[PDB]
Amino acid sequence: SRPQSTLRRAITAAYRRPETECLPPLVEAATQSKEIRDAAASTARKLIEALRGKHSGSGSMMGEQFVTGETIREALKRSKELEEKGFSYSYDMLGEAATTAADAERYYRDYESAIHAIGKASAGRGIYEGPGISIKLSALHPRYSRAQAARVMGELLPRVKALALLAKNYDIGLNIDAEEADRLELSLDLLEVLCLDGDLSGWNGMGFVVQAYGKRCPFVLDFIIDLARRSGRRIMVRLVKGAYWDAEIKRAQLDGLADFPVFTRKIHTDVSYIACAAKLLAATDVVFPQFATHNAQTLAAIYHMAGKDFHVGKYEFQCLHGMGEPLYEEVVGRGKLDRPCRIYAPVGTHETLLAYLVRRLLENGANSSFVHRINDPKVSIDELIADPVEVVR
Amino acid sequence: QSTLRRAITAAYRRPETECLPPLVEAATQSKEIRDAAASTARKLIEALRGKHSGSGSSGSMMGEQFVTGETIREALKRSKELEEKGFSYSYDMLGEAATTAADAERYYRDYESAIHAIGKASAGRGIYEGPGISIKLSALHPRYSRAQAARVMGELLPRVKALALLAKNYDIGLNIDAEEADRLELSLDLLEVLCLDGDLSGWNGMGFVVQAYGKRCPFVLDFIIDLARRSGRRIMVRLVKGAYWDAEIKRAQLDGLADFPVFTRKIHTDVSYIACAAKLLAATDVVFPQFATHNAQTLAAIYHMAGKDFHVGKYEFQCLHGMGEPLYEEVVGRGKLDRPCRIYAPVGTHETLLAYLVRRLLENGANSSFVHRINDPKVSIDELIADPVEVVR
Ligand SMILES: Cc1cc2nc3c(=O)[nH]c(=O)nc-3n(C[C@H](O)[C@H](O)[C@H](O)COP(=O)(O)OP(=O)(O)OC[C@H]3O[C@@H](n4cnc5c(N)ncnc54)[C@H](O)[C@@H]3O)c2cc1C
Ligand SMILES: Cc1cc2nc3c(=O)[nH]c(=O)nc-3n(C[C@H](O)[C@H](O)[C@H](O)COP(=O)(O)OP(=O)(O)OC[C@H]3O[C@@H](n4cnc5c(N)ncnc54)[C@H](O)[C@@H]3O)c2cc1C
Ligand SMILES: N#CCSCC(=O)O
Ligand SMILES: N#CCSCC(=O)O
Repeated sequence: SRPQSTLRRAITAAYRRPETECLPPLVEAATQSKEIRDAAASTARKLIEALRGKHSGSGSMMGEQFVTGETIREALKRSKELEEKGFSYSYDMLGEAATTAADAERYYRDYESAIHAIGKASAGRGIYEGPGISIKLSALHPRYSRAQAARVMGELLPRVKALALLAKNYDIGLNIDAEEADRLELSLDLLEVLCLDGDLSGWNGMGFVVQAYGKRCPFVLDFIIDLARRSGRRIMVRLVKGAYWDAEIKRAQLDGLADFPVFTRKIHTDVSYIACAAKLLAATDVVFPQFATHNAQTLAAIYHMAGKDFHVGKYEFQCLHGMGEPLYEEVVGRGKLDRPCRIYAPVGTHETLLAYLVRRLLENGANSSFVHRINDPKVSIDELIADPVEVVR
Repeated sequence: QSTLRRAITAAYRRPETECLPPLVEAATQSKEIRDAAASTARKLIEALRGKHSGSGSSGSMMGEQFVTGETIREALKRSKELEEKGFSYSYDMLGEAATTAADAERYYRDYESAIHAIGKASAGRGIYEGPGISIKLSALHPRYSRAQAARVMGELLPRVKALALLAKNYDIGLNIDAEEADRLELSLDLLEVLCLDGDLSGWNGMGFVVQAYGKRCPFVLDFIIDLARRSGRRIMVRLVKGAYWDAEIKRAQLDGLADFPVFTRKIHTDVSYIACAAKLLAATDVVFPQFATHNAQTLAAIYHMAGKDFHVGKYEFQCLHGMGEPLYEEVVGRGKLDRPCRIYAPVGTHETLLAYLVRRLLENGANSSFVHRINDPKVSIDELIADPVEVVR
């Protein structure tokens, strides 16, 4: 059969599978024992009570708090304080959706210079304890969303390979951010080619994001875990819910779709995230799970799902600069939960901030978001710590 | 179809360089007016920079700064303080881009109930001294942008007419907000039908927004001014720059068009606004101009262009709730410029607030926006009072 025919066919089959058909296997995989659910509820209650206690009871629209620096040099200087406490960083040179070849070339050079600076700052700390970088493929090919995959692939692959080689040379992480649903397939084919490229051998810093609001998420994870097994690379896998929900809904409506590529009920994304976390936690020999979330209930659920055995390098949590520090200050550190957290740290100016800021406003301003609900007087602590899997079981 | 309508259609995507010369000419003011406006603008900006207005005051992503109240009853109670200072209100029941019949029906009921509450609160103060309402056509039809314009107008017409008749019953203003460029034509056709409908005779509260960032703006104004003169309806015309610029640019780039329906240089929109303001000020016999802006240079130019004769009902300024009060506190009242300002006042829950908030983020966060520059230490007062015609190059 075609290489990985079964795994690839499962991804394609899920693309726009009816939401009601996607959920039952996820609900079963996300169901935890009463004993774990009770312990997770107690942990989540503590995290929320601490969140407010140290921040005047609270759980800017201009978003200066979302950018760590205007240049990589400035961002690296401002990272020392939180690294001393046990946080790590992943730097994001802001910029995406290149419209011209010159723009894509400028973004490439920004990433290249950033890797040199981050690699020097890492100073041999390696991919888990030291800083890394995150990149967006849409920054590196003009009209990434429009051109045929063969053209986008043949030009993008040498650029990403060159960046990955530099990250290998400094032994830092290099993560491919996940963007719109229609570019998942291309990005995953690129990940495969890089993981099978012998020039990158011996480096486990290649990382890839999977969005749990997507119907393909568990099948993409199956493909990635199998790719790790056959390539010999321990792939870093950032599990997120997803940043483009409002845009995906609008696009699917304009595409005339009867079934969308993302879930439309928020708790279905929560169930998908927990089910996918269970899959990742059973594969830590071959992937490095990175649980990106600001939701204290999700965090507590995974913390207890992962069990008592932990070492740095097994898995980590992640958060966004300007959103997650108050929560993760109750997580990192021996007297807290003793689990590491990597801060995603945007670097740039107003000329590159708006697209990211809009996604942050849609995240922070939505009534369904944990970060909004924690400040909503109508939402009880009972509701914040409730397991969403029990709502749909 | 008419000569005036043909001028609108022909300008839809006219090359930007061809649009500018007639706007530059019409926006050119005499030396005496330019000097007086520079003095007034400097005074306003010096007062603004003693305050803490602009983008830095936009508050948190909860959006609290931008919403007047959760319900119309709450919003009406909170309007008394500013109404006695010389402000009026236009209430906006939040909600737009209905995707289902149920949603469009709910938005209709919200508008209808707001008209009854606003009309009772107006208590015979009339369309200039008393409060009004603003509506979005996309809230009232479930496929406003995705169905044939002819059919959309025909189903929308009875709903808008019913709301207009209620507004006539109480003698309040009812404004149709302007949305995306591809719906200008439909909304203008609806305005014409309403202004020729004898059931609405004797009421001057019908209002309509025109966006100066659009290439069709001056020609839309010529059509509306002629419609007012021939119909005997003193149409309230809200002149704005426009709220959807980023979306219009992205849509136009995707559609592969060489010439967009909006200007692409901010200074061109500023020139267009002043040119269109000159056209409206020459037509105050037949239309009621409403100059919506937070830009102190734009305001000062219009104040001087309008001349010394003023009476309530000649024209007014307008601002957005949570953005315009610092500037307009230097305008309303007998100790200031003694000109009225109507506050656009959103009403609704946090859920319905989100889409409006995104447009406020794009407005407040853009380095080119007056409200951002007023706080920017790199921007001089000299630059803020520059006359757009003298700067365009
Ligand atoms: C370090 C880090 C890196 C990230 N990288 C990426 C990336 O590369 N690509 C990407 O797309 N996202 C990425 N994200 C995720 C995104 O930016 C948001 O931070 C995340 O989705 C919020 O989830 P939460 O668990 O913190 O919050 P929660 O409030 O628990 O969940 C909110 C999420 O639920 C989803 N949602 C909301 N409404 C609905 C609905 N009606 N139906 C279904 N789902 C719904 C959306 O995904 C929304 O963001 C990243 C997040 C972090 C912290
Ligand atoms: C009471 C009120 C009601 C309004 N109603 C509507 C409505 O119904 N529909 C609507 O679309 N808008 C409406 N607006 C306008 C919109 O929401 C913004 O408030 C307004 O455009 C900001 O203009 P300004 O003169 O305050 O600021 P300025 O800073 O002087 O101007 C900013 C504006 O310039 C334009 N612009 C920015 N960059 C560029 C560029 N590169 N090229 C071209 N133009 C550019 C945009 O229109 C932007 O908003 C309304 C505004 C007010 C105050
Ligand atoms: N969050 C995150 C990293 S990728 C999506 C975005 O940039 O918002
Ligand atoms: N400003 C304004 C009223 S209409 C456009 C929007 O709602 O942003």
